[PDB]
Amino acid sequence: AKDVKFGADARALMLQGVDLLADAVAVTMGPKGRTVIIEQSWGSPKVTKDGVTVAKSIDLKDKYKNIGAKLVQDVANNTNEEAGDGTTTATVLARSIAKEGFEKISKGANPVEIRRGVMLAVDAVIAELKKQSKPVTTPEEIAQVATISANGDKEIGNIISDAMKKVGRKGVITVKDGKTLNDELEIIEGMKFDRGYISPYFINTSKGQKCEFQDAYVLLSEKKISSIQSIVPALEIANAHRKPLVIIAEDVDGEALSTLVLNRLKVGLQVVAVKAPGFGDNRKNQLKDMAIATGGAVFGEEGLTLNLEDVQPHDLGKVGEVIVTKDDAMLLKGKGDKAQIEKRIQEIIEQLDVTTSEYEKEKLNERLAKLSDGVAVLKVGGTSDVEVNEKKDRVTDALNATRAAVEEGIVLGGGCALLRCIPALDSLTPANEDQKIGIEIIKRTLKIPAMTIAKNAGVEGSLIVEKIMQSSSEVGYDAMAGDFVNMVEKGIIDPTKVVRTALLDAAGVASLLTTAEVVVTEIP
Amino acid sequence: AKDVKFGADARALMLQGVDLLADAVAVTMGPKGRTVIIEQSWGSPKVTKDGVTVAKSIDLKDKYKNIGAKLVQDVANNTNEEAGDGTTTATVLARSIAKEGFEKISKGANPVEIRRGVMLAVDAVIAELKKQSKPVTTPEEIAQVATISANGDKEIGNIISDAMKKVGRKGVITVKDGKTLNDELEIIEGMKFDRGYISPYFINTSKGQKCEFQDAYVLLSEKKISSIQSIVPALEIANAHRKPLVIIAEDVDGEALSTLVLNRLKVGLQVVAVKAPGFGDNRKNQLKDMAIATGGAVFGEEGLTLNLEDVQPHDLGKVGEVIVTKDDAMLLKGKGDKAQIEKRIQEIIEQLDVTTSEYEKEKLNERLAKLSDGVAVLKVGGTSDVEVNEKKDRVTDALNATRAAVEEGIVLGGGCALLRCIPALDSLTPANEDQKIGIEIIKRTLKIPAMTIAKNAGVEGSLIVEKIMQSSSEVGYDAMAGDFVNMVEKGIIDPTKVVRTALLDAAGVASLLTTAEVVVTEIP
Amino acid sequence: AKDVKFGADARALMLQGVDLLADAVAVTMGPKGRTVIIEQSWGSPKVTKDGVTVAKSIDLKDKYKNIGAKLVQDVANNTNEEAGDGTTTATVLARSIAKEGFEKISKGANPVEIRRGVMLAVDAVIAELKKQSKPVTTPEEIAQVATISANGDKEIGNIISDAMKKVGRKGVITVKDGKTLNDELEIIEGMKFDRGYISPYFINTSKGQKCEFQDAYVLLSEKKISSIQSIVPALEIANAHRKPLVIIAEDVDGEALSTLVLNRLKVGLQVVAVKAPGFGDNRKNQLKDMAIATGGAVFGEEGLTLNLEDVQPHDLGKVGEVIVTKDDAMLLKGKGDKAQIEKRIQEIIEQLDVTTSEYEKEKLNERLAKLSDGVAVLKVGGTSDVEVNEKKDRVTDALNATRAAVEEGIVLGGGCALLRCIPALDSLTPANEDQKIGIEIIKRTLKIPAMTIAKNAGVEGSLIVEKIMQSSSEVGYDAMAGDFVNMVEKGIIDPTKVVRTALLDAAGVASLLTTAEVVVTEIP
Repeated sequence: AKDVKFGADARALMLQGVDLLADAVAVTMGPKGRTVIIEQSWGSPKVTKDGVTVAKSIDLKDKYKNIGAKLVQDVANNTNEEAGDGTTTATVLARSIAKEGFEKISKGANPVEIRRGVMLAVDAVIAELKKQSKPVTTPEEIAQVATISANGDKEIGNIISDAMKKVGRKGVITVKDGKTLNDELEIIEGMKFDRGYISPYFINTSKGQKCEFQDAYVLLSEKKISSIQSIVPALEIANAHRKPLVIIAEDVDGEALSTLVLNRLKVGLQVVAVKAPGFGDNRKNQLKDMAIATGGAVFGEEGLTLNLEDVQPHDLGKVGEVIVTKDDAMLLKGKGDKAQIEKRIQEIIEQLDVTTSEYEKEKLNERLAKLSDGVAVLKVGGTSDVEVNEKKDRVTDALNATRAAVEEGIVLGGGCALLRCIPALDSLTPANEDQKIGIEIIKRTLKIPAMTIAKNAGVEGSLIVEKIMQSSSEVGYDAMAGDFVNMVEKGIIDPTKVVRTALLDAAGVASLLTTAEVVVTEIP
Repeated sequence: AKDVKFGADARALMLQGVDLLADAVAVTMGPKGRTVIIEQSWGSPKVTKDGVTVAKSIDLKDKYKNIGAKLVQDVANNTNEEAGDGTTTATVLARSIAKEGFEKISKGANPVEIRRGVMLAVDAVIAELKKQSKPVTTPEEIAQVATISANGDKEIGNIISDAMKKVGRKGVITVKDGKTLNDELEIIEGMKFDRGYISPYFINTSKGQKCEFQDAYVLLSEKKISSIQSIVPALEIANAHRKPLVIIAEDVDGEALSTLVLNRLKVGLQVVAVKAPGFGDNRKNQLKDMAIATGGAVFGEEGLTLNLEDVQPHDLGKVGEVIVTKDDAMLLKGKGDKAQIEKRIQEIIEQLDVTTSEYEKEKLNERLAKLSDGVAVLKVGGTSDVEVNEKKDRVTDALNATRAAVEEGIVLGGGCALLRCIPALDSLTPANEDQKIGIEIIKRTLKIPAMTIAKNAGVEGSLIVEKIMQSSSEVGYDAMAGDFVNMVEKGIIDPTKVVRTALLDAAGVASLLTTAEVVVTEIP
Repeated sequence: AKDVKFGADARALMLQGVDLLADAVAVTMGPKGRTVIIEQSWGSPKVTKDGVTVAKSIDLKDKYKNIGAKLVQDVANNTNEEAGDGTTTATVLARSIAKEGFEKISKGANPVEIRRGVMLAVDAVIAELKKQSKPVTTPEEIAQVATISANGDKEIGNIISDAMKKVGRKGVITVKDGKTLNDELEIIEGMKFDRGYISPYFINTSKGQKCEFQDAYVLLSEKKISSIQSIVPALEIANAHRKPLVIIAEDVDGEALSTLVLNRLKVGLQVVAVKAPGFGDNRKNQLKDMAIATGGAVFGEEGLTLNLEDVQPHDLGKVGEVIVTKDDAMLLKGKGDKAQIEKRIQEIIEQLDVTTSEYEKEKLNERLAKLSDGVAVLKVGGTSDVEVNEKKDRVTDALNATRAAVEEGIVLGGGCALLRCIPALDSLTPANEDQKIGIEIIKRTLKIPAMTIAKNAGVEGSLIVEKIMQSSSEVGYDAMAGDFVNMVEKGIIDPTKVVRTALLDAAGVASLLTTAEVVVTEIP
């Protein structure tokens, strides 16, 4: 029996929910963070200090307060999916925009013009941020940024920069445990394609939300798997060939989905279920390209009249491991046959010399790359399944941060970037009156991240923000030390992609909370 | 133990229920709509901005308030079934008539004469609307209306107008995903008949409430399927011929209904269950016409002594796909044999030259069309299962809007059409006194849609309505821009069929709520 | 633990229950009726406007109020079973007699003399009504009454009068769907006998509370079916001959009853269970007459030594369809052999020439008719399973109304008949004092139907009744128009059978409520 609450009532309750969540996440922000003890049903309390687990763990009771929390959770954690940082920045900015917006609307404003002005200011700030971003291109500044991302370490930074030089920034790098003492890298052959899970229960290792495997044979199709009878002679050669074979054909027609959850969940099957890597004419070429690289053929609809129903283990595919993340898949160590690989590379490099549109050119260049070059596996060693299993996580975080930095440059860390985007954009023209109110709201919640990063350390945040504002254009407060230092000298930076994405998601979700206009909730 | 409430008590409670529903739907009306966050039991909140999902999602608790909501839900959503728009307009008009009617009756009126006067005014307004409707016939204005319906887009408008020119307005157009980049159309052979689901669980794809399939063989009868023993040798050649065969004979005698729900629901059968396309002598001819077009014969009662009990896969039917909507069915790609098709077309075109009544003439001309012409499948491409799967929905909405416009013309959009039907019809003669009260009620709730479309944008609705009323006969307010512009110039239109249908359904359901006269409800 | 309430307490509570029911049914009375929204557990509200469904749907909670409602429900709805109309008139008259009776008894009266006087007045009014009834005999006035019963329609009236002329008023007429456009009639061979259901779960089509079938073979006995072992070799030739054979022998000995509910309910058997058509010596002749007409023989106890235990499909019976209503059964299309039919007709017409008593004469004349003449099936067509399936219901209602009118004539409609029986019968002699009180009660609740039919339309009922009372002897108010018109001219009539039956049932149930004298009810 749905319960329906109109206008400012629903907005007030949703804002209380998001207020609780942002209170509990803004604590663990900055370098001088703070612990937060999230109790666990069975076991010891988890003592964490990062803003993603706190947010995932909070979920209130009142249903108009759980909506406020759930909206920001979804938006911020999808920014986290996009790249790793700023799930806290997004949440705190969203709360600070939504609360001030609700306050101004309660004084008789127009919650369409408020949104219009806020989005005007947000787009202006994104432009100014891209104007102030300092890029990172040369393989030396790449090393410097990798070192800074790895908390001053040099070996991790050196190895990351070395791999980036070896495989090109727009390449593939993966991290694996090393059966040695010190770390090394070894370019191998293989590729990855941007298709992920179809079911969150398909994962193999509950650690890290991933699904890892080992040596396997491949089988692909250009047509959707329409039945489970098409999959009965699929696990047939699975246990009958000592290889957990791989099938990545196309979307499985629902029945196979629940069927395979039944036949792996609590049973433990070892096949794969990933979608098709592209669309249309290029997708068929990519399916046959994976087939030719690994050894087999596409079992769809073709002129050779091949069909997957027959269990043919003949020449499926020589792969290494398959690692299906949430939104990516990686086929490693493909050594089907040497002739076909160089042959297809020749074919692609020939068809490149055809002077076609800037869509087909790039869409075939991607196949060229995926078949010519290869991943750069990063074997990280240690003394220990603690030393290694920790240095792996640290180097993975450093790799993600430096790769996110490479694209859009870097800006001042510590939440001072938006603090520099403030003073440039008092040059906005507000049409209405409430557009100016939206601009004021953004100009007031632009110095929230720096304020909370300072207040977590302990010094009063207003004084620090004012000092930074009246400081130079490169001197920003440093919470780890306690004095205002620099960007180039002190080396505390944030990739621009993270700052921009956090600002965009905060603006979007705060607007959706500032003009709600009945919410409808079920009665408990 | 039924609970019984008499007279104005039941009407008051039902009106409170409809007041809540119309409050929650009138928010999302017009171009400058508003979000509404309908929470979901398992998952994230759904943030919607259209008035159909809100209405379907609301259902109250008090049983005399749930009736008020349920009546308007049913009526408005069947207008939505009839054509796509104005489920919000109907609901808001119905609430505005019912509330004012209850108020006038509470001052000692006669709730039969009130209804009589209201229906007088409604019929007058329908007449005036048809008087002011501007038709769309020439293939250029068709393109203009298609573009306007597709939000200014030209390629979608051009393709819609092109298909309409190719297949004739009173033809068949369908939309399918395109395995390419840009869109195209390809007239194929096939037809559709106006028979739908017999069970809402027969659907295949839960998306869009449809039941799609692929290549199949056909089998039809002129006599009802009286048993399930008649259907035991029906799925026999289903799994034994690799074609999910099609059976559209006549109504299945109940036992087969629940049986097939048991044998597909949680099992997954792939046959069809659609009724007969017509009535009597013509229906037999149509059944045999589908049979001759596809390849087989009608398995009913005839002189050739054929019966469906024998599993004869001999010459059933060469069809393409079958797509059973809620209230329509479409048999595509019929290539049974070339001789029989042209032969039967010759037979029909010969029997046309017989000078019969204007019933048999049209009833045979429909068969002539369904066998001579064919559908115009619209292959829409894109870059992507997001680009395509979105452009498909946009082009489907544009197609429905332009087809609904073709029939009865177009009128001024933005809810100004009824605002133009007001001033013409102060020339009504009310017999009683309460007939004049009904006329006043309609003349006051005729400018509700424009008022709410303006108030959603934000400007006070009374001033806008008054300005429009004292404006010209073609200048209407435009909420997307904010200034009064036009109909021909600005290009904001509403098909007449939608406005008229919304008005009729509002009048009907509001009358039924204005003279309720005990309602009987179960005790919880 | 029974709860026992004595005297005026139980009568007061039962009267409150009947007051609620009559309030809710009296609303939907007359031509200008009123809707009543009876909610349904699963689905949309049912918006009805007839007084039978309202009454069947009401059932209160308090057990001394549910008895008051249940008594009038039973009595009125059995009048409805007898003929179709006046389930509302009976209920309203019963409430108006019982309430006034309770009021007079509460002033110290004698609730035996009250009943005596009331029944005196009721019998007087029945006599006066039969005195004023105008018969309908000639085949032209039959057509006029059929047209009036079909709401002015002429084709329905013409077809009804035509069938009545063809088959004789005391004949058989049935209505079936027509596989054509316009309607027609076709006298066929067959008969019906007055025996119905033995179990309300034996029905086949839940629509209309009937049990319809198709071609079948017959088997009858003169002795009761004493076992289910006698029925094991009965469904044997049921599925083994492709005919759902018919067995109408005699009452089945209980075990077969629950057994056949088990073997059809949720299973779906297709045999029949109807009792014997008569009593004794004539019943045996009728059983063998059905046997000779259809083809077989009676499987009871005889000189030929035949018994049903053997499965003999030899010469059972050539029937058409069997349609078992609640209290009737119809065996259609009997073509066993031509010789035996005319032979038995000759035998009956010979034994007619024997000059016997006026009991055997009629009891054999009925067999003569059932074997010589036949039903007149009425094939009604339409454009459509809506046009037909509605015209069928309209023609069925018209047929029932005209047949009920043929027997006892017709009187003024609109509830003015009793209003004409009032003034004639102030010439009654009351013995006691309370007999005069009963007479006054009837003379005051005789003008209740006209008053409520007027008040439903809207004009104050007292003025209309007084105007009619001081009007002529043929001018009665007309609610559809609004002016006093006529009986012969305006053509608004009610069959006398309905008025008389409604009055009798109202009197009976009101008396039973006016002298209750403890009721005993279970504790919840």
